[PDB]
Amino acid sequence: HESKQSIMQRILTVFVFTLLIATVGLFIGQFVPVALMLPLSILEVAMIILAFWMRRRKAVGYAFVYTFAFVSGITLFPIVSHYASIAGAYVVLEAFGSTFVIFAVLGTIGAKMKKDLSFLWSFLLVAVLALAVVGIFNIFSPLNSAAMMAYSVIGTIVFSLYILYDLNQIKHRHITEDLIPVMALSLYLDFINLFINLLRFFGILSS
Repeated sequence: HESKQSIMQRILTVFVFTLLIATVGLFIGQFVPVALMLPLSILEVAMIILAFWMRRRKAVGYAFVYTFAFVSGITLFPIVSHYASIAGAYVVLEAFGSTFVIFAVLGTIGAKMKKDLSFLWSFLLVAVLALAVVGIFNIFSPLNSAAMMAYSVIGTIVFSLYILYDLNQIKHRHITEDLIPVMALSLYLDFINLFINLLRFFGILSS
């Protein structure tokens, strides 16, 4: 019989594996010919939309989540390479570093705090959808640096709050073992979207 603790530990274990697998994917993605990379603006907003779409009470399996992590890692190279090119490759380390401690701190707080943050659910969904709208607008009417920097600040706040919220709800809600992959999937998309936002912000800032 599972405990709240074991279920949490299993979700976090899967989550860490998704990060490792995405990193392998990122490494492979460097070998994709430029003429076979999707446009930056399309990839950036695709991850936001995926963050929304994958947030369902539907039991996806480990195969989907791990494969998703592998392929999204491959497809995130053009984003990493773009911001590296305008600001140096060190900004990739900076962005990852910041994303890591933010997730680590907010996830720990969310999972340990007594307050139930469920009321945030509708606010957060609206916010991510708003980020999606702007990301789509950006495709057809490119935002300038100042606007894109402000876009990344909002996104940073939204996904940082989602990390606090997600770990909190994993503790507070009834999470069965079959929901383990989909929970880790949401954490992975929290991480990658926060990373994209911070990468973009710091990239543009030091460009």
